[PDB]
Amino acid sequence: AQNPNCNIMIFHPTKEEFNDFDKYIAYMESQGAHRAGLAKIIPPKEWKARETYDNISEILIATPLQQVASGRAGVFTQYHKKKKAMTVGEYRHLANSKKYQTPPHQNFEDLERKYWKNRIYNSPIYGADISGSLFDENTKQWNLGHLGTIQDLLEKECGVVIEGVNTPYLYFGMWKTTFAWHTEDMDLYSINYLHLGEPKTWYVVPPEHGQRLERLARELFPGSSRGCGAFLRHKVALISPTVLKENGIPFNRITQEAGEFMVTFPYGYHAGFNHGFNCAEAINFATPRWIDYGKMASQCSCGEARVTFSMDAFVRILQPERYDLWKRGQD
Ligand SMILES: O=C(O)CNC(=O)C(=O)O
Ligand SMILES: [Mg+2]
Ligand code: NI
Ligand SMILES: [Zn+2]
Repeated sequence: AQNPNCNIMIFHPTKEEFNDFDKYIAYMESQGAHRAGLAKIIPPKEWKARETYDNISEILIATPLQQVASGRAGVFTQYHKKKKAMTVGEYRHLANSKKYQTPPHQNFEDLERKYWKNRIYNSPIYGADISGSLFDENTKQWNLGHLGTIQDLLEKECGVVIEGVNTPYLYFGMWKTTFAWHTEDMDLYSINYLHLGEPKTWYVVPPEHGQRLERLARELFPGSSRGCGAFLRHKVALISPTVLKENGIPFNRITQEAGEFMVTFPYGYHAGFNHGFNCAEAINFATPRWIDYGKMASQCSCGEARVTFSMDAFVRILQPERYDLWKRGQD
């Protein structure tokens, strides 16, 4: 069995290997990359996502989100408070202001320490989930707006044409902006490209051990757990690496830098934080191997999760027994 310890693997495809996305995902899996839940892909040196980032300041962040924490430094939830619209150029200035800028630090490890010690005492503002792309239309390899759609994959595997579209999203971050522990909708893959700026630190639980994280989370967030049997779908809970290690939960960590891709694999729980002002693009995708995960994915039906239009068909076709309850939670 490849990668039996479930370590995060880092890949350096050549330009030739970068031409066929699906083939390279399958290659990574043949080497056991999915067992970690997360992989890094460093593009060939010949590749670029676009020519420059000099002309992005007028992009609008219609609803920046202030991420307010409740709990203790290693075990907390966050809610999102909506803020007034602002442009990327305004957000970038905000991120670099004294209130929000990255502190002095020695290295990624020192900054990690500072994040877990101090995050709860501040409320950073995140421009998340903005539909759009920063890939040049002429970038033909690993362009996250030109991947094969999940609706086409489900049709190719199962024979049923479904409605829905699959487009990318932009994330504009600042120091301490935080992504809570989650798997993807319908336990899909995700791919995330860090276009510019400061790094993103990731934590990940192997898919084979996801239920260990879920059991701990029920213990640590007992009011949330009562409310919903899949409350990690709410995407509000944070647990630090120190607390995970105290509770024997298998996990790994890695820092992504600008110009690097990360892929999250089906049922790979992940969480993390941004080091400073940055912009990432991400999108969900599927492969044949996903289908069995999709059919078994847990679902939130309490109302909290609320998701995209295009999830409906995935539940309806893959999980017909669950669909009526889930749809009620949608409405
Ligand atoms: O970058 C972010 O804030 C969160 N990203 C992801 O969870 C992802 O790409 O799957
Ligand atoms: Mg612009
Ligand atoms: Ni994710
Ligand atoms: Zn729920």
